[PDB]
Amino acid sequence: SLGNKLSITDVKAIQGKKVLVRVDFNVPIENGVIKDTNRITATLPTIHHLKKEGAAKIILISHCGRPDGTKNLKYTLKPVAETLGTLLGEEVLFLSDCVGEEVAAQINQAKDNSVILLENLRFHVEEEGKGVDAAGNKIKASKEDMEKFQNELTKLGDVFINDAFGTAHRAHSSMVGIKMNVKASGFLMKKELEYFSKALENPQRPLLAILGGAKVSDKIQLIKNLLDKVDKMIIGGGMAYTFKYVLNNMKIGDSLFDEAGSKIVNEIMEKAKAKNVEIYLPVDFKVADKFDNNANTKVVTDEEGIEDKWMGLDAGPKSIENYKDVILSSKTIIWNGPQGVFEMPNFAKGSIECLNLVIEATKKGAISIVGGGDTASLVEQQQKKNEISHVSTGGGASLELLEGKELPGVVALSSK
Ligand SMILES: O=C1N[C@H](c2ccc([N+](=O)[O-])o2)Nc2sc3c(c21)CCCC3
Repeated sequence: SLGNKLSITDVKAIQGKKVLVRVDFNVPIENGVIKDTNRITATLPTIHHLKKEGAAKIILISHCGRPDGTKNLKYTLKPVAETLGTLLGEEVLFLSDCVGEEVAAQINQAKDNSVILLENLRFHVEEEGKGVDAAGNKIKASKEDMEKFQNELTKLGDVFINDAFGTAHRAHSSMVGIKMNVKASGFLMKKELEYFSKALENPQRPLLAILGGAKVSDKIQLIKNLLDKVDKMIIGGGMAYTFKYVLNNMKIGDSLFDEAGSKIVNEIMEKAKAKNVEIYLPVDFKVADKFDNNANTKVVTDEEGIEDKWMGLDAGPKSIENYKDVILSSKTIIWNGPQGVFEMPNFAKGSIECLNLVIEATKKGAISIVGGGDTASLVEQQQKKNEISHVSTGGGASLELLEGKELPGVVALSSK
């Protein structure tokens, strides 16, 4: 279950407690300078809530870069402590390690109600469970090593707040080994769980999945899992040409073709029929004579097909008109994939109309969730993030969740 997890807002006893908070501070750092502070800014509602509620100590644990289980100062979290301090308007204590008596002494000696950032968790092979030493030899933590490290992290505080949904798909020590009585989601994790639970667990129906992207192969697990949940599914973008070729022997010219994924198309269609799911593939396409925004273009239907040396780059006008009834009649929408080469403005029309229809359905009461990177990029480029119910920032964890995979960091939270 996703929606029955204890959240930071449910936690009554915070005043005077040492609160351990797992955060996502995996930010790009160039010569000690943080190039993108968004992940740090995103944690401010969690930190402020714990400050306002009077926690004795706010102890932040995280990782960044690729230390691979040994201390590698290239991936030190020291600059993050400086940046966070500036954003909070107070000094953030930075510690050289994340476990041990010295760390415990420094935390206890620190000013009441203050924020402490401990060193990169992944400097310890026990965080990921395996790594590579400096020489390049594979290293592995034994069961006992793992248990010791997790007991050392548990000893840091009294209450655990997991605000790193982006790592919750990993069975890592800070995700599954912090055995405090209260283990609750932070504000970021809380919103991720609340909206994915709304979408996948007893949703307001019809439930629609809008899938898109270049290939079929990397989306097989996602499609098959969503066919167990949804009422309707739009399949678009570059992956649609493989479907058109297999199902209708449509000529696709030089359009993308997924050789390995083509072998699975019938299984997917057979599963949608078995699950009583309505599939909506495009029936026309905007075709180009070159892979370029300034190519000569025209619209071709799925009956005409695509001539040799031409390529389909976006859904056609009839396909776009077909989105209206499908999207506007849906009460829950999970969108994971643009419907064309949106990076090229002339091939963005299908994805933009899809976005406008999703916004309209949301305004009328539908719950809209945007899953991954490219769709999130389109929403950001169009400046419409405030018009979608939830735009996930979970990256790999969001994709695993939608594929129906177990999220060990979510499983490890306390129940409500
Ligand atoms: O790299 C490519 N991706 C695009 C793509 C992604 C999504 C869609 N869509 O049509 O929606 O098409 N389509 C083609 S043709 C093509 C390429 C791509 C590479 C060079 C040869 C011709």
